[PDB]
Amino acid sequence: VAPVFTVTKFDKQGNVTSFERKKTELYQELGLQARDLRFQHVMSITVRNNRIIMRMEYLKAVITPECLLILDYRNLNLEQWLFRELPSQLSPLPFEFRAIEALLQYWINTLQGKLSILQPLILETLDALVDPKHSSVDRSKLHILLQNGKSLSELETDIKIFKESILEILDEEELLEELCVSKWSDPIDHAEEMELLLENYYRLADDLSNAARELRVLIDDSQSIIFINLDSHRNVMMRLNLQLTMGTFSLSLFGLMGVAFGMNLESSLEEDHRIFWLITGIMFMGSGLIWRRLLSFLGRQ
Amino acid sequence: VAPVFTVTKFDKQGNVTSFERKKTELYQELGLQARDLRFQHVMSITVRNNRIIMRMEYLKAVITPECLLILDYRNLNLEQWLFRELPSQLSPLPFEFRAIEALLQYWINTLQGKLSILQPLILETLDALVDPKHSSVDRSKLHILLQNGKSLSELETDIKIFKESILEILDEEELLEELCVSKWSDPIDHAEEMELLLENYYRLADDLSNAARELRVLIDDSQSIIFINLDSHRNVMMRLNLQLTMGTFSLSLFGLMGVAFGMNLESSLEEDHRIFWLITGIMFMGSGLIWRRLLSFLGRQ
Amino acid sequence: VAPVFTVTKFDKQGNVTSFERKKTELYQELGLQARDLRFQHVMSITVRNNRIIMRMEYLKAVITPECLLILDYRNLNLEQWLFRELPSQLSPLPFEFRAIEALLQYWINTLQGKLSILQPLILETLDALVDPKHSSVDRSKLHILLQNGKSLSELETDIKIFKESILEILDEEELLEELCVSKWSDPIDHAEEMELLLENYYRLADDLSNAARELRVLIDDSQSIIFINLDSHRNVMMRLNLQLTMGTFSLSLFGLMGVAFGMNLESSLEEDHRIFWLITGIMFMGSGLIWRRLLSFLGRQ
Amino acid sequence: VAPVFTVTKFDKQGNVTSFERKKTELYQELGLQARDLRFQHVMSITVRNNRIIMRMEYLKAVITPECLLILDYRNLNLEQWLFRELPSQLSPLPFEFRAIEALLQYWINTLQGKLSILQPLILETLDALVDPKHSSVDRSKLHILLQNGKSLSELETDIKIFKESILEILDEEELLEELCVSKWSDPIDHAEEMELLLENYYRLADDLSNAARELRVLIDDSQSIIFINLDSHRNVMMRLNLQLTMGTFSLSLFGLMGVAFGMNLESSLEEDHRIFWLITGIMFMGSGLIWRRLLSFLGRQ
Amino acid sequence: VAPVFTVTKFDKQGNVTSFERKKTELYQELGLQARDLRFQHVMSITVRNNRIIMRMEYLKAVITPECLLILDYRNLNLEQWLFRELPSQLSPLPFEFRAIEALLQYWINTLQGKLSILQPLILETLDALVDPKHSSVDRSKLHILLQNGKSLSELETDIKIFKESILEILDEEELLEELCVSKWSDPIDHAEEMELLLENYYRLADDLSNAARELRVLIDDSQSIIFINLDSHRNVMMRLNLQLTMGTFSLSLFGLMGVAFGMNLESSLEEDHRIFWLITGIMFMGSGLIWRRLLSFLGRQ
Ligand SMILES: [Mg+2]
Ligand SMILES: [Mg+2]
Ligand SMILES: [Mg+2]
Ligand SMILES: [Mg+2]
Ligand SMILES: [Mg+2]
Ligand SMILES: [Mg+2]
Ligand SMILES: [Mg+2]
Repeated sequence: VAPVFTVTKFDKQGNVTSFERKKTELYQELGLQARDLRFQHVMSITVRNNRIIMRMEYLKAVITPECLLILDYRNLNLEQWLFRELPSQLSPLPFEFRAIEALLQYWINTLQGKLSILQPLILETLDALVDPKHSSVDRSKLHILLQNGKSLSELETDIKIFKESILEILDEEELLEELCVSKWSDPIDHAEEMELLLENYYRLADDLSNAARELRVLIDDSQSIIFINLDSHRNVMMRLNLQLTMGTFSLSLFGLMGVAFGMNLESSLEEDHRIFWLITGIMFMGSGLIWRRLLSFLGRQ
Repeated sequence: VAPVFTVTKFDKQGNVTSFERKKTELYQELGLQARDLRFQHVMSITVRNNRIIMRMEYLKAVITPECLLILDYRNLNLEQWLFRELPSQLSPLPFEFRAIEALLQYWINTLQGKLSILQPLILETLDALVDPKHSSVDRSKLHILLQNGKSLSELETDIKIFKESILEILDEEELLEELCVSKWSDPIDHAEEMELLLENYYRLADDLSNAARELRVLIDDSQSIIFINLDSHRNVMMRLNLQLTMGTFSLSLFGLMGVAFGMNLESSLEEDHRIFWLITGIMFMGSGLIWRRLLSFLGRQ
Repeated sequence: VAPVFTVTKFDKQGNVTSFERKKTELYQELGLQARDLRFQHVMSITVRNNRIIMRMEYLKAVITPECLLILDYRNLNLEQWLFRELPSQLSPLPFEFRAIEALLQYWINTLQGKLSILQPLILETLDALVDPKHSSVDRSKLHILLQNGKSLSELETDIKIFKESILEILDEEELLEELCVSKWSDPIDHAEEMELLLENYYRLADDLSNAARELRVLIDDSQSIIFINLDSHRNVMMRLNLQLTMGTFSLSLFGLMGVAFGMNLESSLEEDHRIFWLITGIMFMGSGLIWRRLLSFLGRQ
Repeated sequence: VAPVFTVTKFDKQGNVTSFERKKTELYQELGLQARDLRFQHVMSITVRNNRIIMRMEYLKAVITPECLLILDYRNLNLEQWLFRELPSQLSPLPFEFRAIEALLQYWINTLQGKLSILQPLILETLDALVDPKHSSVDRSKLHILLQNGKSLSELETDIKIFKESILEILDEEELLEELCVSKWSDPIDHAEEMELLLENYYRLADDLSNAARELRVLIDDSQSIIFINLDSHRNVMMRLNLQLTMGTFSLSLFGLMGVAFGMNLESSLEEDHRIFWLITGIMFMGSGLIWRRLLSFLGRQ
Repeated sequence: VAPVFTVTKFDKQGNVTSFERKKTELYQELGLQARDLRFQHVMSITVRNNRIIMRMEYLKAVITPECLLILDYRNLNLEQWLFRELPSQLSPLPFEFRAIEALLQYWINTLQGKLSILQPLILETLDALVDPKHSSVDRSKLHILLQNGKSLSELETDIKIFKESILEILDEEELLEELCVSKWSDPIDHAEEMELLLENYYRLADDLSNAARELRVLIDDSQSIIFINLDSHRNVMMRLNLQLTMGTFSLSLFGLMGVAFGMNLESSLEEDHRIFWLITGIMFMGSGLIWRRLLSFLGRQ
């Protein structure tokens, strides 16, 4: 079966149509070729035969002087935007300005929503992790943080490509003149308006990129602080363990002393209890003094 | 209710007025449109119909040949600057130069104050943390450091956008000529003076950026030194624990020897005390020698 | 023996020939010199005497207006591409466009295959390592990750050089005109078509580079999370060891007490069992209380 | 009291004068204004009314066709350079070349001295720290390293601003022509000589920057090696502690066995010594075998 | 004594001479001044009075239309290159091309040799370190790695300066025309040949730089893997130590129980052996059960 395109068409007045059409018929209707309607690039804005071709991550659009076409809209939850919002926007400037503004605004709003969803989750996770009241931290939250960081990196890449394309178009004026397809087809400055639009969207994308970068550096700083806190807790607990081990060693030493003096043999000292009491007292007090002196020695270090 | 703008107006002589006006009335009074007085960008300097439009993080200003307007000044502690300092500054060069200089100086002073407040806190916190006399470090100070680093990153971003805008205006001369709205409205070089102003403020911002970068790298180096100190303390305490464990092991070994020789049974050796004394002496001295030899073995490693 | 080149030649119609020829004979047949057919650069696209010379990591090609030549194809598993696919591609545009498109498509497909092979292995390895259910991680998987990261870095370098060469050619128009060797030899716009080709391949390479960068940053984040998890497990186990050591210390203390009270001597207390039972009970309960109080003290920290 | 400038003046012949003068009198004597002699930038080279104004970190200079002036030289140990070296340098090229060369050479020599002082200290400290013969490292040396790294970062920033200013002047030719104040005031190529001077100093600064960067990367590598060494020592000592703990556990186990068999009760086995000797021998040998088997088990891991 | 230069001179035919000459005599023989033959820059290529002046790290060369001069060749093991290889290379293009090609080829070969020597040592050291079969790693190999990394950084810097100089010359055409000193002195395109030479050497240097960068990133990844392996071994050994400590604690607990029940007093239970056997059996089995239950509790965590 020959491949087909599921297209939805918007007119100047805002009227909407939807259908499916063969690629060859689409090429014949327009002045394009299969080389153009291939959509091999993640982000692209191009002009061919007075027709504008735009592609986002998943949005494919063709703009003509008298109509707009969205291709492959099925299974992408675009119905609300297509059948409820776009007609209002499209209903003195030409059609190209309105269409380009609508598409760019949609993409920018999508990116803003992504960032606004990502920010609070990361902030809450970092606030929970940095809490110095716990010697350990949860790991499910760490996995969540990793996934959200991956999503943030993808968002940063998308913003970067958006800005790159917009700036590449802005620098040259030939492309700016090309975007005015209506005047070329059927011959106030259009160039100024297009420059204003592109500059506005470029600045918005730059703001988003700065916010994402700030979030990433915050993540890194939080990771470093987490490392420091864990190391400090380790050192505290090891100090306590050493302090207890000193006492254990002293106790074992004097227990060996007592055991050796208390063998089941003859020592010529079983007829006196004063010696026994003296040994008990001296062993206990010496345990105490040795423990204290070892504590002081550790403190000296 | 229709939206309104809370505006304060400064004249050439420095006279001050304040009121609220509908956005449509503002647009009609000037030659602008709602597309311009939207304020969608964090930092922006633009020119439209011989009117300069400036926006900072929270400062919104419109400059005309004969007046200046500050918009949305309520609840921003700007009263001291507006009603005490600005009139003196505004009271032979045209009005645009004075207004632009005042606004840029205000923003630069704000950034300088932020940096001057941030620096000593971070320096004191790092000095306290780096102290090698403690095996552990406080965590409230770590949280303070994290918050101040976040603020520092935000300040760096603000300085970056400021410099970017200033340099973008400086490179082109068409924008420099545009800023001379008074001459265009009613036709010594203005371009040289504007270039001097913008270059001065750009250089000040560059100095601030360099200072912030130095502070950040200092923070990173301090973190690394903290890690090293904690690891060294860990190793010292573990060495001490191992040294004590050697003695504990030797003591336990010879205690087992004594216990085994001192069961409540018959060993055919309970009639002699010389053997008992010999066993006590040899067990103690051998404990000592084994402890010393294990210490030497550890030292060999 | 004089050096030779193992060449395979493709004609306009797609006919294929293969043989070996002396370098001097090759130079004489073309208008080149040994200075050109030296192949000292990993990636290179050049034009000499209306002949295009291209080199990839291991692919060496010479393009003329009427023929294409691939050099040193032996022992490189290029037979499938040479004798099965290329003739179909080469069978209204001139020959240079088809040849360049074929070579660039081959290289791009090779890079895409490399990346598609690398991605799932790294993802699976990282997913296995990040599993927080294990206090330790395997090391063979770490070695695999290291090798795959090295391969990824090599791939990134290759993509970078590809993009650099393509962009260097695109910026200038003299080189674009040079690539149209057929028109120069024997005098619709060729420049536009060549620009489209190069821009398409540059954009594809940029997408690949972005994907590789995302993978690398993911690797780094996974490493950090692994460090954090290991430290947390360390702290947990050390806390448990300390808790057990407290009880061991208390038990040893009261065992020393009992041993001291139970020497094989006279203590004037062997005629009463109530004292013995009291000592047993008090030593046990005090062991419990001291253990609990030390646990509470640790909890206070 | 009106502010004043402490100035020292050098003539063409090298004659020296020194005094203090009011800022207004200085402005009147020259053709400048207070806007110029403000010195708000850390590093600056500018030209105003055929007068060159230069500022370094602490050096302030004004160059005219017939004289040189150094401002605010008190309490900066500049007496040796001012009254011993500069007159010799200033005594066929015009005065501006000599003055600029002198100032730039002074600054470059200062930076070189800073770097030459910093290098050996850091190298010695790193050599001492990296010594793998110590399980721990000193902390005073770490503080010294931190301070020297801060100084190195400041030096890098200074070199960067120096290079930026020199290159900004070099790129344009209008500024190069401006620097030839003598010819403009009273109308072999001066531009070539100035370009040579600036290029020479730019190259020297670039060399210094490269050296500083190499030092910094060396510091980072040394830090990583220190971390690795500390971790290895930790692991070694923990392995030894585990080996000793195995023996302690076996000894305690068989000591419990002996104690249980040696209660102060009736066991119907006190009439035979062969059983006692057998128990002693078997407990000792089994202690040995269990210790060895646990050692082998650890080795298996 | 006046300073002198130890020079070796090559003619067009390849004839070689060597001697020492005063700097003033050298300046007089050529059309240069002491300002030129100062050699203050690590890497430099310049043209003065139809004479080319080149300096590498330690190679100093002056090229004229009719001769080449190498200065300060003593104690630099350059005899083999000077008296065995260079004459063959120098024996239709002018002399400047041959001389420049020879010098650049020498430098490139030197850099290639450095890199080829450095690579295998680092690879072997990293392969030895990454071996996961050892809980610890050697430190002499770490010192070797540090030294080789320092050398690699120096090599990268040298390659960078080489590329910077070559590209700076390539971008401008005035310098390219300047390098053709022979035509200027005594008036096929020379510019094309010089561009080809410089581009070839620039590309070779770029390849070397990419290789060095790959090596450095490999080093960093290996360091991270080493850290991970050490941490995993630490955790394993700590888990084993905890498992042994559980058993030690249980054994000590029940040993205290036995000791308390076995005091040298009256307990009204010395007339029955069944109680003694029951206590022994229950203490042993309970030791086992408590050890197993603590093991399960640890496993739960
Ligand atoms: Mg993506
Ligand atoms: Mg902000
Ligand atoms: Mg490679
Ligand atoms: Mg400074
Ligand atoms: Mg060097
Ligand atoms: Mg660590
Ligand atoms: Mg007894």
